[PDB]
Amino acid sequence: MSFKREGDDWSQLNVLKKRRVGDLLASYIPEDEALMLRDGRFACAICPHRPVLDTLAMLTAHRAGKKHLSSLQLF
RNA sequence: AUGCCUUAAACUUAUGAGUAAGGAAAAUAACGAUUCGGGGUGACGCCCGAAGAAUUUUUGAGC
Ligand SMILES: [Zn+2]
Repeated sequence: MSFKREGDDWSQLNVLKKRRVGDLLASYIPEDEALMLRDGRFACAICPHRPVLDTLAMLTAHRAGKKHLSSLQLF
């Protein structure tokens, strides 16, 4: 398996996929807007009640939503 | 972070069937009908019912 690679570890590949999705989506979120918690979750720092969201995919989908946009323009 | 060849590949980016139970967002429905009685609740929530002409000035007691 050294000379030509054999097989693939689909669980670790899925871990890598989660990292690459995270890096991609994170580069479009400015550093003030998102606060990363101790366990790897994310809070929205715009919205006054700080909702906490499990992934960066959910944080991006939240930042699309109308509650966030209304809370955004006040800040 | 170097140019070219058939975007170099006429290669693939897979992840079964169910049981029971939670968390978070998106989306979406409403705002003031006042008091009284009853249901409910630790308490509110909530729910069910009922209802500008009259003594100090400008619409005259004046003739
Ligand atoms: Zn937000």
